Amino acid sequence: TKLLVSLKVLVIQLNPQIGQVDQTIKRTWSILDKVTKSATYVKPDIILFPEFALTGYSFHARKDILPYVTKKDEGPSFELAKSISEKFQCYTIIGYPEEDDEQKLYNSALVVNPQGGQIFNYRKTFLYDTEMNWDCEENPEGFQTFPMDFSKCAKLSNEDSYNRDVTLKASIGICMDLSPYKFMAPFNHFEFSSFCVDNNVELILCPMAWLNSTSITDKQTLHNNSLLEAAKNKIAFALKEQGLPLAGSQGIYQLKIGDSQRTPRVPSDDSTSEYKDMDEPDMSNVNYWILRFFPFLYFKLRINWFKNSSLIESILGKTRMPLDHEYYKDKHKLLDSEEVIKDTVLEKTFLGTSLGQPWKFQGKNAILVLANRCGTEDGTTIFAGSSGIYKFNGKKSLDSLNESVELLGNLGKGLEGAILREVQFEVFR
Repeated sequence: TKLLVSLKVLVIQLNPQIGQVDQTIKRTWSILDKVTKSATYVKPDIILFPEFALTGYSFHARKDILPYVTKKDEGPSFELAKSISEKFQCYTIIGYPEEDDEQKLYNSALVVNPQGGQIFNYRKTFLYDTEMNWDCEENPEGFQTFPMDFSKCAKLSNEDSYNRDVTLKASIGICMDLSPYKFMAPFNHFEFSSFCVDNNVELILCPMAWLNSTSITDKQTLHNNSLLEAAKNKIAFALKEQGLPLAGSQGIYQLKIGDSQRTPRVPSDDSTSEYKDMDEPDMSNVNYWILRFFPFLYFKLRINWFKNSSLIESILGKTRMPLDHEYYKDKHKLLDSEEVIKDTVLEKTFLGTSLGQPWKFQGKNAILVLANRCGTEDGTTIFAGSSGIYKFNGKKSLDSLNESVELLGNLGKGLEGAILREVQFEVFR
């Protein structure tokens, strides 16, 4: 029934800029070379890249992004992922701009197996403001799940070596997917992480292009020629004081290969959002990210929610996706009916509580992998970097101080690089 798993996870962090695709690919191979020659190197089972890993992110018009979109099985991103997976006998996931046969555009992440074949293609479900510039499409399928077959990565309790295979249940969420829909939905919906708990996902993968707080996100301040020129000054000063060009760091690689140094548990304040110390993570965003996975976190007040049955209506009333989403446009889908209660309903959760248990994830394990880009674009937007690997142990605050999540390691906020962690956990079969 119980099956211990050992998994080796490699995350790549990049600073891509528009019109530098070949230079970005070359720096990638440069990083991978330094990983192999590391003192404590081990062959990874899986490798994760950020959102739009090779192309840059801030496209202003459809005509600007068109020179870089590709098919899911064609182009520089696919060929790079194919070359990498065949060389390491591993899974590789990379974010890229996609075009289909009907000339429609998506923000996507493709999956390539250890045999060099593309087994999956996920499309972004919750869109960001920038996507509207080139008329990006929402995923018609909403959030999705897929299996991943790992070889010789598991063992029984009394066994001594990992000589057993294991198929894990995985899911990909891209950047905005972790946020409330359109920044208008209720915060406590936790759409993506709820989906992951409901469907019993064991491995969560998140390519990202997530912003540091000092970024300029104001409609009034970005459209006024006088306000914007004055607004950029702060950002321009922030990077000059770090001894970096406005576009941020490139070609100087931070490596954390095989070490077991874990990220310190720290609360958020008015200092943790500052763009300083490029080799250290943005702990404001790290705390925020953990918060968006609330259903996986231990919370004392759940027992009161369960005993008082104050969430039954929410659990039963909750739909699979937001009603105005692409999901229902072309989908299509109660205590009063004569229909019976299906297994699906008993798997449903809200705020981590199900109909049968106060905390559904209690006693389970799951691994979270975030690959976020670094650097800067347009002199207005600062990406937060800080890629990392996390473990939800499911044992008995709303940040990194919560010991039901383990912070296995993070990269810094401002440097390109890579981190490898050998992750141990357990599943039930």
